[PDB]
Formats: sequence, C-alpha cells, structure tokens
Amino acid sequence: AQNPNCNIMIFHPTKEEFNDFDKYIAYMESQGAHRAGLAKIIPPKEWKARETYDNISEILIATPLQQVASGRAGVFTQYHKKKKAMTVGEYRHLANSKKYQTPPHQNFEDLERKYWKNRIYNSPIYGADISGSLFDENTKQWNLGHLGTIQDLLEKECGVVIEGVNTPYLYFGMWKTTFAWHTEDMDLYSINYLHLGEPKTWYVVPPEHGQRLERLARELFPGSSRGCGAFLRHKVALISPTVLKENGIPFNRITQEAGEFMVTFPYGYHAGFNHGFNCAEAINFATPRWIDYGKMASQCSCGEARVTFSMDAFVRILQPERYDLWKRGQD
Ligand SMILES: O=C(O)CNC(=O)C(=O)O
Ligand SMILES: [Mg+2]
Ligand code: NI
Ligand SMILES: [Zn+2]
Repeated sequence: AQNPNCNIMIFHPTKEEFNDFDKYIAYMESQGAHRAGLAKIIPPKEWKARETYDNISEILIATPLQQVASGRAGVFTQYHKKKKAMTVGEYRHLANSKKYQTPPHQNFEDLERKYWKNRIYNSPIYGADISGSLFDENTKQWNLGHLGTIQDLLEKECGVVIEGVNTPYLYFGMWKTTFAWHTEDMDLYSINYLHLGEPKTWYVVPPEHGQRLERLARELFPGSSRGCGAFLRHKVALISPTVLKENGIPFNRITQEAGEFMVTFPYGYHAGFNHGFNCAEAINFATPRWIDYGKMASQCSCGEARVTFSMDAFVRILQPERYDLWKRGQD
C-alpha cells in the first residue's frame, strides 16, 4: 500500500505532465497521495496563471463576512456577520491596517502559535465564496475555470444526464481568516490555487480516519451534535492541533504559498487559516473514484447547511433514500 502513514505529499510535475489534469490526479493517487486527504502541487516553472495581478482592485466583495468566535482558544465556533460591500482594493487596505494586519513574527511556526493563542480575541473579515476566476483564458493547463464538470463525470460513469453547473470561487483573506473543519459537499475533491499574497496553513485528517474526527467533534460540540447528525456540514467548528494531539486524532499540516495548488481528496476533513492578505481560487471536482464516496456522504437535513443548486441532482441520483429528507432541509 503506498503512503501507509498518510503523509501529505508534494508533487513537482513537469510541463508535459501538466497537460492532462485527470491523468495527473490519477498518478498522484497511484503514489498514495489521497491517503493524506490533501496534496500540494507545485506547477512547472514555465507555467503561469495569468500575466499580472495589477488590475484586480475593482473586483467587488458584495458580502464580506466578519468571523466572530465563541468558545476557548483551541475549541471554538465562528459565525459569519455580514458587512457592507467593498472592492478588493478597499479590502486589501483594510487587511493591511493596524487593526487587522499580520503581527511581527519569526517564521510560520511562530505565526501558527500566535494564531491558535489569539484567534478567538479578534474578528477578521473574509471575502469568501465569490463566483469568478482569475485564470487567463489562454492558460490551458490547470485552469480551474476549464475543468471537466462533475455533471459530466457522473454522466460518463453512471449514464445519467443531470442539470447543474460547476464554476470556481474566489476567496480574499486576511490575517486570522479561518476555514472551519469540513469535507466538501457530497465528499467531492477540491482544488485550491493561491493566486497571490500571504500563505494559507492547512490541517487535514486522513479519509480513513475521518470518523475519529467526527466522534471528537460530537464530544466537543455536544449541543450542535444533538441539533444535527452532520453538523460539521455547517462549517463553523474549529479544533486546534494541540487538542487533536491530546485526543489522539491523526492529522497533518502544511503551509501553501502563492503560486501553489492544493488538492483535497474525498472525505478528507480540512481546516486552516490565512497569514495575511491573499487571494485564492477553488472549485470542486470529481473522478471515477469519487462516486463511491458520493453515495456514502453524510448529509445535513436540519436546515443549516444550505447549498448550491447543483447538489440536488447529486443527492437525487446517488442517495435517493435520503433525498426527500435532505430536500426538506433545503426548503
Ligand atoms: O481557502 C479557504 O478558505 C477554504 N478552501 C477550501 O476549503 C478548499 O479549497 O477546499
Ligand atoms: Mg479590477
Ligand atoms: Ni474545502
Ligand atoms: Zn445540520
């Protein structure tokens, strides 16, 4: 068995290997990358996403989200308070202000210490989930707006034609902006490209151990767990590495820098934080190996998780027994 300790693997494809996206994902899995739940892909030196980032300031962040924490430093939830619209230029200035800017630090480990010590005492503002792309249309390799769609994959594997679309999302971050512990919708893959700015630190639980994380989360968030049998689908709970280690939960960590891709694999729980002002692009995708995970994915039916239009078909076709209850949660 390749990668039996479930370590995060880092790949350096050549320009030739960067042509065929599906083939390279399958290659990474042949080497055991998926066992970690997360892999890093460093693009060949010849590649670029676009020519420059000098002209992005006029993008609008219609609904910036202030991430307000509750709990203790290592075990907390966050809720998202909606703020007034602002441009990317306005948000960048905000991120760099004395109130929000990255503190002085020695290295990524010092910054990580500071994040876990102090996160709850601040409420950073995240420009998340903005439909759009920063890839140049002429970038032909690993262009996250030109991937094969999940609807087409389902149709290729299973023969059923379904409605729905699959487009990327932009994320503008600042120091302490946080992504809560989650797997993707329908336990899909994700791919995330850090276009510019400061790093993103990731934490990940191997897919084979995801239920250990779920059991800890039910212990640590007992009211949330009584409310919903899949409350991590709400994407609000944080647990620190120290708490994970104290509870014996297998996990790994890695820092993504600008110009690097990360892939999350089906049922790979992940969480993390941004180091300072940055911009990432991410999208979900599928492969043949996903189908079995999609069929088994948990679902939130309590009403909290509320998701895209395109998840309807995935539930309807892969999980017809669950469909009626899940759709009630949608309405
Ligand atoms: O970058 C973020 O805030 C969150 N991203 C992801 O969870 C991802 O790409 O799957
Ligand atoms: Mg612009
Ligand atoms: Ni994710
Ligand atoms: Zn729920």
